[PDB]
Amino acid sequence: SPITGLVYDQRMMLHHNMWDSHHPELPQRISRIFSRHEELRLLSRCHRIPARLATEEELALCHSSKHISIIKSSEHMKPRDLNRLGDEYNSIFISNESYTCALLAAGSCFNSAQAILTGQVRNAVAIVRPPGHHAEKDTACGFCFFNTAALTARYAQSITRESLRVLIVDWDVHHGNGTQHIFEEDDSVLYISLHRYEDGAFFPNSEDANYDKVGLGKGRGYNVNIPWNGGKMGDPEYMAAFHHLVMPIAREFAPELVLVSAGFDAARGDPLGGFQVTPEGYAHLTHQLMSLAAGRVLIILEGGYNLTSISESMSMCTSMLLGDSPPSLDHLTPLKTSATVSINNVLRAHAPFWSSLR
Ligand SMILES: CCCCC(=O)N(CCCC)Cc1ccc(C(=O)NO)cc1
Ligand SMILES: [K+]
Ligand SMILES: [K+]
Ligand SMILES: [Zn+2]
Repeated sequence: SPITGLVYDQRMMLHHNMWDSHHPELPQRISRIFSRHEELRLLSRCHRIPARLATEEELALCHSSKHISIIKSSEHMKPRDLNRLGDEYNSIFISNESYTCALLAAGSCFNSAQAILTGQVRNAVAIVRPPGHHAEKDTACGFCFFNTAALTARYAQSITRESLRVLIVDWDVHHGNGTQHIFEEDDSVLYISLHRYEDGAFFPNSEDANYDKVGLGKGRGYNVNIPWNGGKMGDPEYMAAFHHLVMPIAREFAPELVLVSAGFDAARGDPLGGFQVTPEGYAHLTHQLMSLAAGRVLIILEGGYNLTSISESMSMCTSMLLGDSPPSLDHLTPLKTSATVSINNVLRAHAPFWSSLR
């Protein structure tokens, strides 16, 4: 009988915005998600995995010493220096606890990946903040200090073998620019992101997120960007992108571990997303991914800012991991026109690299 792991530690709530207590990357994101897991009796069904701090050596798997040093130094900064330092980055706020919280998010994911790979659990869910996928080797960005998901891929390889095949599926509504760049030349880590794009008119505002960035060097083919160019994208479009692109390429890659950069800011009612993926939609995406890697799937919270939407949606993913039957989902609504164009563009760009694409 498969076991699902869950990691959550309330200390990650201590990271906060000292100048706008209502900033959407709120401490209560993770406490609300946790409370919903309790209310729905999902937590009791999971094997509880402890949180830990990542070490500086583990952060060096993906991040420069200079970047680690500056964020580490924030732990001891006065408020005015914390405000100045955060303003040096694109969309970062920093408190004295931010470094420790970012370490806890990553270490929680390391312990979860270790639990999966050593067979203590089949799959796992990590209710963590601050998020990770915008963080670059050398810089913080977009509410993210260290790239939790990228680090976890490298940590996984470190405790198994260097060539362990890791799939990172990033379904946060924004492009994980950091994850793409860290693995852009790497054919051991397949990065697939779906994201609102709008010709660069959506954070992180760069053409790096377009469908024609397919990877570099021996990494060519191992970066798959599925960019959306409309709005009100929802279950039909995400289901179709998984059917035509994500699952065929993932099967051809044959990952041994699946990490999900699981932002829930493509969910209904999110001012930072504008999309309408339903909890049932997220369930179906999770369940499709469980078909890979002998079920070795780790779900990692990234963004997502409507407290009710992220709590319902992430709980539905945990329900899928636990083996519950996927809910009824509509399969008949026609796609938005732009979404057919996006999927077609990615298929044409990735035809050279993935023989099973049609
Ligand atoms: C101000 C420009 C319009 C909004 C914007 O671009 N912002 C918001 C700044 C504060 C809300 C930066 C941002 C947005 C989303 C994420 C995220 O959710 N990533 O996964 C990260 C960073
Ligand atoms: K994404
Ligand atoms: K890659
Ligand atoms: Zn996001």
